[PDB]
Amino acid sequence: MQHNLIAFLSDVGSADEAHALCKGVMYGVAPAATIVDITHDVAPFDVREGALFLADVPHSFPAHTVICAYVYPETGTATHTIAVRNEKGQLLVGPNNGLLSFALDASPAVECHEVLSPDVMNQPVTPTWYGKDIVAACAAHLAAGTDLAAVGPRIDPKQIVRLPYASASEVEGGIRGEVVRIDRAFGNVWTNIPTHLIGSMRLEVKIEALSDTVLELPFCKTFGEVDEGQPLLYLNSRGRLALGLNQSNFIEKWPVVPGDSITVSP
Amino acid sequence: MQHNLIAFLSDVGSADEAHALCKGVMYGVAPAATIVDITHDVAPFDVREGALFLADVPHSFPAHTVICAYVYPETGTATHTIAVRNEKGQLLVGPNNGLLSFALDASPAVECHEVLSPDVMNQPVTPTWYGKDIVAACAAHLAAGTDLAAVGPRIDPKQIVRLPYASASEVEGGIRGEVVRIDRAFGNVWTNIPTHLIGSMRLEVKIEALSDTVLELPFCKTFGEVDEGQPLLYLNSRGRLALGLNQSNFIEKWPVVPGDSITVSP
Amino acid sequence: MQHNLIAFLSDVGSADEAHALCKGVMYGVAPAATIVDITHDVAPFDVREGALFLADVPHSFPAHTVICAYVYPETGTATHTIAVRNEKGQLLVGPNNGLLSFALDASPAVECHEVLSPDVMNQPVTPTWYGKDIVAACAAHLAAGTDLAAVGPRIDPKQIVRLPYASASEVEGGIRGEVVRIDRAFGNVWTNIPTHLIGSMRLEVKIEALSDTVLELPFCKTFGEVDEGQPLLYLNSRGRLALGLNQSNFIEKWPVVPGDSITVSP
Ligand SMILES: Nc1ncnc2c1ncn2[C@@H]1O[C@H](CCl)[C@@H](O)[C@H]1O
Ligand SMILES: Nc1ncnc2c1ncn2[C@@H]1O[C@H](CCl)[C@@H](O)[C@H]1O
Ligand SMILES: Nc1ncnc2c1ncn2[C@@H]1O[C@H](CCl)[C@@H](O)[C@H]1O
Ligand code: MET
Ligand code: MET
Ligand code: MET
Repeated sequence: MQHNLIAFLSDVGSADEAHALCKGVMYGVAPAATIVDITHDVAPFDVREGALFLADVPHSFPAHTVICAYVYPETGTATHTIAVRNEKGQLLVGPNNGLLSFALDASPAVECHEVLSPDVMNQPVTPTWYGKDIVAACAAHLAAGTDLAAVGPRIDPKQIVRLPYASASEVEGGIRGEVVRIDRAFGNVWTNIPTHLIGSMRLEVKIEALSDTVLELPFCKTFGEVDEGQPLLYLNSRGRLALGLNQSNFIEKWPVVPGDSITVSP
Repeated sequence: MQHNLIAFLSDVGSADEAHALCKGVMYGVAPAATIVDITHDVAPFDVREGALFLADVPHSFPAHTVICAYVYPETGTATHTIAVRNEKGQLLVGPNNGLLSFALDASPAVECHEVLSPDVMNQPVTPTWYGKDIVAACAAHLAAGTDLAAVGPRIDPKQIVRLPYASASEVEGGIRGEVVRIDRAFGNVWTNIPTHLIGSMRLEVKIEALSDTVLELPFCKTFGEVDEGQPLLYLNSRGRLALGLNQSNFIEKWPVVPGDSITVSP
Repeated sequence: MQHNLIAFLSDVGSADEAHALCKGVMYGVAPAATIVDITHDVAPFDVREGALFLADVPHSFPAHTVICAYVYPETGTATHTIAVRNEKGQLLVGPNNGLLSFALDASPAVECHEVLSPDVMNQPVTPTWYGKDIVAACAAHLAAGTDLAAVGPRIDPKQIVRLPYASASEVEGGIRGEVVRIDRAFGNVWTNIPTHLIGSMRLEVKIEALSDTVLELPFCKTFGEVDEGQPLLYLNSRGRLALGLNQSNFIEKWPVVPGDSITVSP
């Protein structure tokens, strides 16, 4: 099945030609394809950050999409590239190192194969750039309509490496969660606390590390509901609880990092 | 009318997936469309900077263009999104907060509507991301050929919020103007002084704040007319007067900011 | 001959609209064209860096590609823009200041013309932006199928300015070379030492400036062959010798710059 829309993510940056050579390879194999960047500014080697960036990609993108993604410090070793068809019908290609975990939570694997066949690769294969020669090349082949079965042998979806993600839970108070990611352009803090856990309960937010700092925060539908510069709690596009300042940068005011505990209570 | 070329600007950056999810929504509604980024690195919340970046966009881009732009700290409140047809025939979609002001100076609004109809939106609409769910979604619908009248009710062009812009004027000497923007890649300074005001009159340039600094500058057609490192005055692509150093960075040598007065005389 | 794929490089950055106005001009002249960025974050005025970024572009990109590239501090002077057909069949447009040197090493010029004819330019031509009004505009015309002979007069390939590049040589030991570029996203160091010179000979690497620092390094096929954080020598995608740390940044650990000598011996 043709998938004329390739969505492309990596940790190689857009500041040099590296990412564009990959596209060069892709347009060569799939001249009908539209290539769109997700981002290339995933922090180096950071599989987790890459995986978070891919989470909402299945839902935002149409079914004829190939998600092409690589953050691959394991390039040129035993850790293989995989190719996947999800429940939506989209195709996904990347290293089997956890990168596709959160994309697959959004729309599970129906079929998966290890990418092993040289006919879907860019020959010769450079040991230090599987991203281009295997991931990108295979992604374009699948876009052009190559059968998923031709890429290599079938594997069970549990052979796909998954990244552990902490779930928010009820304590007495009391909801305990953590900082998942930071919306870097604005400095809004994203937690793992979903809509339904807070639905129960101005609220009290404790950020213990550091430094046992408590804030009394209003819950708003949007930023403009508090005065300029003032803090707020809101639910984001993903149904997760978030912290921000109206027209300012929250983490510059409260240097929280991913992993940090967030407790919210009446 | 089909407008297969969507030109896309925001303040969300390109360092994460946010801007690409918007494109995901757009390719879904308009699979025939070509999406090209203007830039996503408008400083956060900075409507003015966004508006300057859009100025030359009507003229540089063909008539079948939809200009899709959002810098929207007012997302999820009473400040609506608007959709506009200009005199060139282009379509423009963005928040009614001043963002489209300078694009509209270049090619005025012929027709404008508030974007209110749910059928041109991405349901459900997230209060904190009108950019994606209203601005991007509506832009794609108009690209695909949706009638502008279906987006919501007509409004008068004066109901479109405009940003004030200072005009350069003749004093005795003597031309008084100000710093509009900085060409950040190179550090060239852009003023609001047009070709015709200086046509009259090496020249003398005073930058009063700060610190009453006077420079004797040659007027050149281009950078290579003075020695490497030396300062010059020239007219830019926009017919505005500019200050630069040949193969160096002017603002790193003279820390001027937008708003600062520039006086030029014989 | 139609060349529907335009690959675009400059030093104007992607942080503002400048690069996108160029694309605006290109889609206008060539509505069938696909425009893909190589990168716009070439350091300002740095022709050499631009030229290195273009090296692998002929080989990575299909034959129907127009390579459109400008780093042009000589804009609006006697240094002309050139247009070139290479041995692969690709077309290249840029300033005659050395920028196309390394792209042309990969696939030599078969035909070259100075770009002089106003009918392949964007009128009126702004002296300070040949990038947009000549380079971009001509690139789109050639993409759309304009004959290369219509752009201006033919010239001999030796009238194309070439940048000098240092070759690695055998000494006694002993191979002497230098730092060519830094893989900035990761901090891997690229040398000019090819596969065949080291084929002869853990190895000893001396980086004399600075500060006569010697390292005993293993030669590996890829990063994961040494422990996390440890240094390695490997051959890259280009058949050049490279230095890196496994999942870390080499130049942050050893502040080498392009030009620096690298000596490798048993
Ligand atoms: N010095 C280094 N150590 C470990 N991994 C590295 C590396 N340089 C690049 N990569 C990794 O090579 C991949 C291309 Cl296949 C990129 O995604 C990047 O993660
Ligand atoms: N903490 C914050 N305060 C005010 N506005 C914010 C914000 N975070 C994002 N936006 C705004 O949300 C818009 C998407 Cl609709 C973006 O353009 C951005 O301007
Ligand atoms: N202050 C300055 N001095 C010398 N060259 C400059 C400059 N500002 C922009 N350019 C040069 O103008 C070109 C567009 Cl034609 C860009 O590629 C850039 O290299
Ligand atoms: C260091 S990863 C693979 C090397 C490739 N040449 C690149 O530019 O990233
Ligand atoms: C903070 S603005 C709207 C939120 C959206 N999730 C984003 O990535 O920007
Ligand atoms: C300074 S180079 C040519 C000027 C052009 N206006 C630009 O944005 O770069």
